[PDB]
Amino acid sequence: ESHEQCIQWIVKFIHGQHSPKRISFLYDCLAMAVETGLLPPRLVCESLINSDTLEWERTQLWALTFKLVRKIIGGVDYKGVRDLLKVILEKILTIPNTVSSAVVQQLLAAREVIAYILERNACLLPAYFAVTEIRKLYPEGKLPHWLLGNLVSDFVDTFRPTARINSICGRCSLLPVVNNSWKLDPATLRFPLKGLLPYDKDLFEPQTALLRYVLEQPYSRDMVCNMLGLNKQHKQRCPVLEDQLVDLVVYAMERSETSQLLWQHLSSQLIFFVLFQFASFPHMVLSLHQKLAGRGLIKGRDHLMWVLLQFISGSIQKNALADFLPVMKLFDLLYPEKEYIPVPDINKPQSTHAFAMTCIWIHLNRKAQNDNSKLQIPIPHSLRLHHEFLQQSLRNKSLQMNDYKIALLCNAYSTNSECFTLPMGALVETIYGNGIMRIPLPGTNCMASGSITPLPMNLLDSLTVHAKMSLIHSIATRVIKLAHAKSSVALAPALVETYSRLLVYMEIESLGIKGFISQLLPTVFKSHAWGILHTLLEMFSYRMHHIQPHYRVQLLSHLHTLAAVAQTNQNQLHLCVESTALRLITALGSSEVQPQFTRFLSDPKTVLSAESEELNRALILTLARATHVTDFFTGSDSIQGTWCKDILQTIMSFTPHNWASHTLSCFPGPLQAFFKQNNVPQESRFNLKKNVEEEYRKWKSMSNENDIITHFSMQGSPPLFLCLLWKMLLETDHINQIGYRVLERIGARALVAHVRTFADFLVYEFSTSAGGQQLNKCIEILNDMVWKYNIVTLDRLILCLAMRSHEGNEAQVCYFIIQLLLLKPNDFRNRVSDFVKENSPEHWLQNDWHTKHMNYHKKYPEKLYFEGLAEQVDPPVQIQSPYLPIYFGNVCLRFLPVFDIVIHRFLELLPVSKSLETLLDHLGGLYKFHDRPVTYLYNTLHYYEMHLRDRAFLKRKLVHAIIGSLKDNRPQGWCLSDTYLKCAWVPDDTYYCRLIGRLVDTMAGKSPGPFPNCDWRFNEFPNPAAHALHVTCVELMALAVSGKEVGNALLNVVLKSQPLVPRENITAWMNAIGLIITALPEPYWIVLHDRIVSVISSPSLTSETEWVGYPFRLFDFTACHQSYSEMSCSYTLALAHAVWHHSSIGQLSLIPKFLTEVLLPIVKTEFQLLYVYHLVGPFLQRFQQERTRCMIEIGVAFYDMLLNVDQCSTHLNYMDPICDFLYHMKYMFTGDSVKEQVEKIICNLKPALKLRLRFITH
Repeated sequence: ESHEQCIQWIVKFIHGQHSPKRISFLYDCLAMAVETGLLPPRLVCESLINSDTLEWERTQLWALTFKLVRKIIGGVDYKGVRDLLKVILEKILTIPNTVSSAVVQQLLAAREVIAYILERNACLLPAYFAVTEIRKLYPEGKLPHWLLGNLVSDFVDTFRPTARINSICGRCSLLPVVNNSWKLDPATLRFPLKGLLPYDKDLFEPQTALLRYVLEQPYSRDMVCNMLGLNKQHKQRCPVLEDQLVDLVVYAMERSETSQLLWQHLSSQLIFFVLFQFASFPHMVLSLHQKLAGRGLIKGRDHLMWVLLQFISGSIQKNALADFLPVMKLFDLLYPEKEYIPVPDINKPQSTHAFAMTCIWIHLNRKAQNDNSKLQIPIPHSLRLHHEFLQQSLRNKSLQMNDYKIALLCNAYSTNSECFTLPMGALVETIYGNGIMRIPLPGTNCMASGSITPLPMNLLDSLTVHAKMSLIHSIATRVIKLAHAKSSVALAPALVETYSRLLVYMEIESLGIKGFISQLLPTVFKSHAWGILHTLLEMFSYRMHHIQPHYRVQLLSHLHTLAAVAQTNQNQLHLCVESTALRLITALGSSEVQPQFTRFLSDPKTVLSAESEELNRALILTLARATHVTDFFTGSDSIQGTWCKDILQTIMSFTPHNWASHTLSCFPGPLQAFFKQNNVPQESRFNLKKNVEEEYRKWKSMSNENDIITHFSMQGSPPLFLCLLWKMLLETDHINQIGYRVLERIGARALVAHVRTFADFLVYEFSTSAGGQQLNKCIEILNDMVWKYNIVTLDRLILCLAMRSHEGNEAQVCYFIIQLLLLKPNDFRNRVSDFVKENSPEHWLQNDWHTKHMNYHKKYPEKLYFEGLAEQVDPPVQIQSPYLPIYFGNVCLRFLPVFDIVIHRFLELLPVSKSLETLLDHLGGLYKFHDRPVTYLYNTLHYYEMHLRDRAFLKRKLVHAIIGSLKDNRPQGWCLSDTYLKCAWVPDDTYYCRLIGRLVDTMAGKSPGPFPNCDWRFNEFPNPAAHALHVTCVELMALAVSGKEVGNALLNVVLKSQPLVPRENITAWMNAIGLIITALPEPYWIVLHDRIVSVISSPSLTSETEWVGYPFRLFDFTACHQSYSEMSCSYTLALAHAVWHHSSIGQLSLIPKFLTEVLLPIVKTEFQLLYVYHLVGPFLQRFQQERTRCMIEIGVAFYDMLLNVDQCSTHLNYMDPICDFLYHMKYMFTGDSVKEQVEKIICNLKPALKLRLRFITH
């Protein structure tokens, strides 16, 4: 209380005293009082500086006050000195630029006190606090105050080495592959930097190149939203995003001047941002008009008008007319001259593009007619032909489908109701088949509409977004009406194909794919149709390419509840649900399992199944593969604490099972530990044999009609009726009518358990049976039971065989059964040979698919209701169950996921490697119809690198069989390089240079292109970059060269003086190398540690040289003419930063162990210590967000290294940068966590270092 008042009174009396001598005397008395301890120095300093009467005008009074504070400022804690520095700088800032020359000499007192505070020898406060306040109150780009002078600039200049330590080399030139490192500030397009340090000038500018690259790539909508922080909560109205899209449009027109895919991508992309209120259409148009004005070069005018028409047609009703007026100004600038524009040729798709402006005028005029008067939009004088041609075409009653006139009418008259029913009717009646006769469908007693010709893809691309929404709404309404009507007539194949082709457009996501799962499927489910549901599920399985993971998981849950309830005890529906679920589980990505399963820990049973053990095992296999590829468990040896525990426990509580040793040995460690416990006892082979024999004897002794049916179909009895069947066919080779009746009453959902037990019974019987004639007889019986009698399907039988838990010889005979069943009979081989010969996988370019489908099904009919057994029973029984519509699938397409699983099991078991070669040779052509062959090859080689390490012939055979089976359907050079086709041998440096260069040119973007262009809407990869990365990885994996050699060669591409890799572009090569080596398995990217150790032991860092200044040249690769040693030292650091930038958190978890056990015992000099700080510095932020524990190890390792270097070295020349880095780390990342172990290390340091870091403990 009275301390502040008394000091203020004394100082104010001093202010009012006109005697400077008395002023000095009273200051001296106050100084003596502070010296003797009468008053707290912090309170005295605060009161003196915060005194209001103290003004710059009284120059002698100001100087004496600042002299007093300078004398007595040294007795304050560091936090106080920081606060007094804050208030002093605030007070100094009030000084104007120009002052009198007679008071300058007396105003230096502020400079004297600020210099004393900033002095490092005094160590009053940590220098990080001082630079933080200076940087906070002086932002980047502000000149220092003239009174302060160059002292502040030099002090800030002291911290650049720390800024370079905490910076990633070549960050602005690193680009990702679109599928927290790439986050940007929404307001300024700037990287989020930690702390207030003088970073490089390149980090203070927007990342326009990065944002443009992400925007240009297809399917980058979600990534852009994540990068810019758009939460989809309200109208963000992001100005930088709007400007980038406008510049992208300008650049597209620039390319158009002296491109169709880019224009389609723009029209497809910038619709979403405008529709979600992220950008404004009128503001976009005005900005585009202003930018394009005065430049000319007008050749992409038709494409730009096509882009604008999408909004003009799709949002005219829900927006005011005032927002679309500037389009007229855009026309005035973009279309010169007054001559009548000629009518283009209507036979080309570009005719729709050339009529875009006319359609815009029609929409605008119609919107003007609504709410008439006020304003009227007249016709331009140069659109008379375009208007008359449209009206004359409208007046025509008959319209043909050989031209694009109907597309022109739909695009122009999509708003007026009266002039739109006729073109819509003419467009939908060609696929609805309302008047034509009826066609047969595969199966028995199934008919559909006569339409077989769907709408062509190029015609669909010629329509507009609004027309496509109207078409898809009409199709959906007709489907719902048919579902409610309960009619036995199936939908037209043309309607189904057109719907599937329309569901690949992302602009209709509001009701295209969202309404397909949210509304249409539940409506058909409640309507109890079972015919449309089968059609939609088959459409999902065989005609869908790109679907978001959450939609896929949602349909997985819908499939599981559909199979669980609603009494879906039909063979066709049950098989369709099982096949769709198996494909959906298998096709899951590696980086999508955790984010899509983390939201279902509330009710895991929604996604997990209740009775399908095969589906549960498939989910477990996918989970193990994803966790292995993503390196999730690297660092943690316990499964508890992760999301997998709840899912695995729920699986074990639903379908308990065991795992084979060879299959379990490839699982990650936590999964192996989980399955070591939770082991379920299994049935004995003697017990199973005795039970089957006793039941079979009971079957002989029983003669009553009802007793057999009521006994062998009981629920809860052991599922061993298939074993009864098998035993009757090897004892008597005939089945009675009672057996057919039992099979009919068991049910599809109950026969699965019988198949499961039959597989184990089947394996045990071959194992204990004489080979030769008995083996040939017993495989002939199985062939008859599969094809001749139609008891079980081949795909389900092989899947159940491959999902068993046998060991050793039992596993060998189990896989030998699959071998014999697949190859020894001629049935499957003939079916696959025919299908591959006369079919093609490109379904989006075909028009006779139904005819080819009918031809195959007529040649090879499919039975799903025990038709063969029904006919072969001695009294011929007749079955008249209607067949659900079948449009796309067959046995060959259904077997594909089972064949992938079979390959994996054959790879797991060692003594059966020769069988896989024979399997691939005979049935390798079936991969022509695979959906993700390259991704499957990448996953298979990545997962089984250890097992395929010593077997290169099998690896090459697998790669060639999968890849070369599609060589007649894609352009040359799509996957493998020319050198590989001529050599496959030790690859040389040129091979790796060209391999990396292919990805570099693909990412850069070139007109010829290393890889051929493809329609990514119907491809497994969204962008060329992902395709290039995966094919490069697959080729490198298939190389018969050790992983260490491959990694060394890839590093040597940059780190050795080599042609074909020019300077001024080395960062792009480093980025490509980092991406490739990160995607490669562990033995490939482990050579980085060895290379770092080699540079650490280099004489460049080991030498006790007398360099003046900070050694900047060793850590920056963009330097002047460099010697070999310095060039290698800087290039290794840059390459390490590039690799670690693209690495996952599991891959980064090995750095603390590497520092602790490798670098620590060999770091003994200041240069090695600085090199380690440069290497591991910039990546502490990543550990802060995911793995907190690794921070503690890194911090103690750094202090241990500092202790070792201090003890070994006589003196240190760069104490200040080390001090600043440790202070920065403590105040930003680690904090107070490390205290006890820090004190022990600090106490043993030299007195100079102890004085420098006396504030770490506090």
